[PDB]
Amino acid sequence: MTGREILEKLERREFTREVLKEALSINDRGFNEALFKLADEIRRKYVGDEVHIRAIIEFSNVCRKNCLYCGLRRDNKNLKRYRMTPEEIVERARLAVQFGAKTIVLQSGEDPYXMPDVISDIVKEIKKMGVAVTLSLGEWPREYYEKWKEAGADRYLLRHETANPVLHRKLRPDTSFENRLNCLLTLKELGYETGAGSMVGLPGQTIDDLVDDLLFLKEHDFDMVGIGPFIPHPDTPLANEKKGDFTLTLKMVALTRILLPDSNIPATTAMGTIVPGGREITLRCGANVIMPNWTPSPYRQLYQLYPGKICVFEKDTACIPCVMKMIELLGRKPGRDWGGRKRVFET
Ligand SMILES: Nc1ncnc2c1ncn2[C@@H]1O[C@H](CSCC[C@H](N)C(=O)O)[C@@H](O)[C@H]1O
Ligand code: SF4
Ligand SMILES: [Cl-]
Ligand SMILES: [Cl-]
Ligand SMILES: [Cl-]
Ligand SMILES: [S]
Repeated sequence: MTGREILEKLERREFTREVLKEALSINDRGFNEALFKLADEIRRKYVGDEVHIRAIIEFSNVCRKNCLYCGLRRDNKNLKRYRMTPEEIVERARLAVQFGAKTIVLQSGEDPYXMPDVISDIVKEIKKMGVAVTLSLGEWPREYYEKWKEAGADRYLLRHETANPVLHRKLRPDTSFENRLNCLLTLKELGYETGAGSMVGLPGQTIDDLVDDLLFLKEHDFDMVGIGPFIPHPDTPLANEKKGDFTLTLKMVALTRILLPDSNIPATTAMGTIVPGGREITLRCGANVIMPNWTPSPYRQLYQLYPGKICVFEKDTACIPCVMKMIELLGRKPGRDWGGRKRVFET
């Protein structure tokens, strides 16, 4: 259909595969700008002008898995590995809460050392501070997820990466889409606010695959959706592949907001890495969350999922203040509470 008719169907919520495919395939500037405006307006209406700050501590870059896209993959010998101590992680979290963070995100490689009991201990200590805790630790047994929920964790981020099971298995050779989905379903059953999401522009990924990602997210009605471009890392098998396209990734964020109007959607660091000011653009095209880096030196520079990451040369405490300034210059407001999903039940 024409751009105008696709927009009209999106506005009427005729979210057919055909409508989504055409939205992603049309490259017209006028169409794209209208799509972004629609997503921005839906964001404003459903989740308001508050931008929720989640302070992320990347506490270990040790990983047992070998994902082909990721700089932390176990086969990468050209990376200094680190582990923050439990005391360092708790005190770093406390500093974030002192700086006004209402959610602490603990993220790592799949590092066996902490699992499950050290994480449980850390979660309990951080929960005493009266903030939300979000974990992003990869795939672990149900029993671990259960222990972490009992310890007080509120949310879990586990991007589905790609909903194409063949592509998923090739890129993530230790595991599968079936396992990734079962993990996400387990997290939901246990009562976590659950986050999924995907990379855009993976080698071999098609527009139809992106449509499938959108339909998968809509199907499962995730609380959070993290989306960013694939960024090749020189010490991985995908070193020589093309980076994901910023505008296409932005369209995926916009469509995610249109499909899941009451969800929490970050403006990811990868978006700010491939285009200067990319996070700010993304916050104006459907996103309502930002995750300032709170990993301390000397470790911040060693958590290299992809190269060139912004935030690496700034001081340990710079990023929360940075995003507060950002929020103000965008004409937005910081989140007032923990920024949990506020469902708007509809038809
Ligand atoms: N090269 C790369 N380019 C863009 N994003 C990447 C990337 N490598 C990894 N990521 C993204 O970073 C996210 C965090 S990975 C860290 C958490 C955990 N090990 C897990 O795998 O879930 C991933 O879900 C993935 O989407
Ligand atoms: S994406 Fe997560 S599980 Fe895969 S190699 Fe990177 S850190 Fe390890
Ligand atoms: Cl979160
Ligand atoms: Cl994310
Ligand atoms: Cl990212
Ligand atoms: S930062």
